[PDB]
Amino acid sequence: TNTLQVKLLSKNARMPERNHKTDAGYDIFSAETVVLEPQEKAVIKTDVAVSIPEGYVGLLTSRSGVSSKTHLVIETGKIDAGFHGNLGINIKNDHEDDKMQTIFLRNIDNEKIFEKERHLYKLGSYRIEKGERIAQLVIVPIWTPELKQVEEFESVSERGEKGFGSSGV
Amino acid sequence: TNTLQVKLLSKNARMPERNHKTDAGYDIFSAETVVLEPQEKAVIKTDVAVSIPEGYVGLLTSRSGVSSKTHLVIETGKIDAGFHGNLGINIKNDHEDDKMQTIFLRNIDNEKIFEKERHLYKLGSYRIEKGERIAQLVIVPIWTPELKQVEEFESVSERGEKGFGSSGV
Amino acid sequence: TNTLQVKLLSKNARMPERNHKTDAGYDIFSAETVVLEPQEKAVIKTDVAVSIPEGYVGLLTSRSGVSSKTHLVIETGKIDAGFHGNLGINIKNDHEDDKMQTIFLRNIDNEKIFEKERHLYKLGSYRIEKGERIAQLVIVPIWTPELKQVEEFESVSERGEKGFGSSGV
Ligand SMILES: O=c1ccn([C@H]2C[C@H](O)[C@@H](COP(=O)(O)NP(=O)(O)OP(=O)(O)O)O2)c(=O)[nH]1
Ligand SMILES: O=c1ccn([C@H]2C[C@H](O)[C@@H](COP(=O)(O)NP(=O)(O)OP(=O)(O)O)O2)c(=O)[nH]1
Ligand SMILES: O=c1ccn([C@H]2C[C@H](O)[C@@H](COP(=O)(O)NP(=O)(O)OP(=O)(O)O)O2)c(=O)[nH]1
Ligand SMILES: [Mg+2]
Ligand SMILES: [Mg+2]
Ligand SMILES: [Mg+2]
Ligand code: NI
Ligand code: NI
Ligand code: NI
Ligand code: NI
Repeated sequence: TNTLQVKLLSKNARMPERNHKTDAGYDIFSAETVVLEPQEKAVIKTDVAVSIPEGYVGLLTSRSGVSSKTHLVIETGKIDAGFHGNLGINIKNDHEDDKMQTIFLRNIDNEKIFEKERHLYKLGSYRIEKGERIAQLVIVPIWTPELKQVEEFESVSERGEKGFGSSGV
Repeated sequence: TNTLQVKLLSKNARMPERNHKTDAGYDIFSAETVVLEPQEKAVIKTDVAVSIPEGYVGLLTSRSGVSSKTHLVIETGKIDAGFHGNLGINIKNDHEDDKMQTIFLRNIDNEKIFEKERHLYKLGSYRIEKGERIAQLVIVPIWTPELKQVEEFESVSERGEKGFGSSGV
Repeated sequence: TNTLQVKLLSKNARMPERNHKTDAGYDIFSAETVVLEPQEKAVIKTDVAVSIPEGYVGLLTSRSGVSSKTHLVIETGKIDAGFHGNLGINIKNDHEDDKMQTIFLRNIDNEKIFEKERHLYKLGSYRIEKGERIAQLVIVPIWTPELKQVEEFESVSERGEKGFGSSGV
């Protein structure tokens, strides 16, 4: 089967979309408008549910555009096969709280939003509007075998136990 | 073969466990109790070694529960095939050091731990107990081809060189 | 085909290299020498272009050595199939700006670099030299199906809607 079951949970939800024909992931739309202060953490609702078949995992991960330009950090979520719940974007405004005020909010383009109302926000605060693409869903196959406890492994590897920068830099 | 060789390195080690029948990763137990101050970095030992077969990679990655609730950031580790060493959780308490004291430590549920002894900890400090699931192991297949230097690619793509938010937002 | 098309864009570019025979990723060399202050963000050029075939994604991701030892955080980039552009390492010096001076820069080994010239740098500043391996490219297969809007999914899963630490910890 070359089909994925996607369910829209609300009117605020929008169906994921792939950018180019040969692209890896389906861009994820935010279902809610959230303002994030420096160091603030949140799980942004997408109101989108998927039925990933067995033997596959969905990687709910950040986009290079938003991530490189803004301080919004998204933890790559491992969407289990059969997770029929509301996909949540595990997010954090990783900007430092230097404790000085500003009068502008910052959009996902790192640009200061222009508004007629006068407000005092914390510096580094971001606004994410409903319907904006802040994430993407890359679905990769997995290998889930039966685990086996052993005293020692049947063969020696060229790597051995070497890791964490054992080679040069 | 539908079997993975797992070796326990100590009595503090516990064998990885999959939550649901169709889930993606095997939950990783911590083999040591560590207290992490704000901004502090560590590599937490699991005392668990795996023999991943050739053509596959293990993704030693964070769990959504711990990551969304706490300031503990785990870098997704790429466990090479044949790495027979001690799996280390590349971790950081990404909480800001605002330089004010507290009398409670915070567990992996972001709750303040109750204890009879009186101590002064830094605000944002986390305690990770031995035997607690803070990570998971998702094993995905890989494609390792022979690299080839070319003057130019044989075909043009619809994407071209476009990237880093070349589409909208 | 067991071949990947790699193009070098400049004399500063170096072709990716795999550490061990059975390793997952090809180590990525930096094409430029960059000094990163605390909290500073950048996209480091590699001057290396790849032609990943359809049905695969490249994961431009951090190395365990550099990541665990330094404050340099690299966001795992999802290199689309047919992205013929300059691979950019989405990086950030996630070290806290505590606003105190130092006279040494810090290399990717977290060691203070010795130099005859006297300068005042910010504490937590890192220097990344041209030709140093700070990243790696792990290529995994993907599953890009045709999406389908449904009122409800055809079957019930044992997981259901449970997530974000629904099991224990
Ligand atoms: O979080 C991690 C990451 C890696 N590892 C192990 C698995 C892997 O085989 C090894 C190093 O992986 P990488 O090649 O990705 N990092 P690095 O290039 O720094 O190590 P080396 O120089 O030995 O390849 O360390 C962990 O135990 N935990
Ligand atoms: O770290 C990275 C991430 C991506 N890239 C490249 C590869 C990919 O094909 C392209 C953008 O990938 P994404 O679609 O995941 N991010 P975004 O949606 O912001 O870019 P676009 O809008 O062009 O799709 O940039 C890098 O060179 N380095
Ligand atoms: O960013 C995310 C991450 C996960 N999820 C969903 C998908 C997955 O099936 C579920 C939890 O995934 P994990 O098993 O990796 N984390 P955790 O172990 O904390 O949840 P549980 O205890 O329920 O397994 O939550 C999201 O919606 N967004
Ligand atoms: Mg995109
Ligand atoms: Mg789990
Ligand atoms: Mg390496
Ligand atoms: Ni800034
Ligand atoms: Ni930070
Ligand atoms: Ni807090
Ligand atoms: Ni330090």
